Amino acid sequence: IDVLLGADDGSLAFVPSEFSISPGEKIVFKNNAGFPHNIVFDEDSIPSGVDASKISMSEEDLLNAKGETFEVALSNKGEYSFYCSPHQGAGMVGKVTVN
Ligand SMILES: [Cu+]
Repeated sequence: IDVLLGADDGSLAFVPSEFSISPGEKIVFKNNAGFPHNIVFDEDSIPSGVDASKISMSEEDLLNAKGETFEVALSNKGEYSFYCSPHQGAGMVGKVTVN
């Protein structure tokens, strides 16, 4: 699944922001508008036992040019909440369910 970082009207949103995937499916997060952006999984809001660091950018890491990507595959089933650290309070958050 492809996810835009920033909407095409400049909105600080993941597009889509809520979605479901299967195990091992890749998510390609693509810098689109309003960057810098990153993608950080919430360590307290992912499936027990998952290492947030294996699936996240650090908070200090950034994608800061248009078209740059962050790719991640998820395997463990369950709900994963994530956010863009510099834009979180603006509402740039999401949740992916692996089912
Ligand atoms: Cu962002």
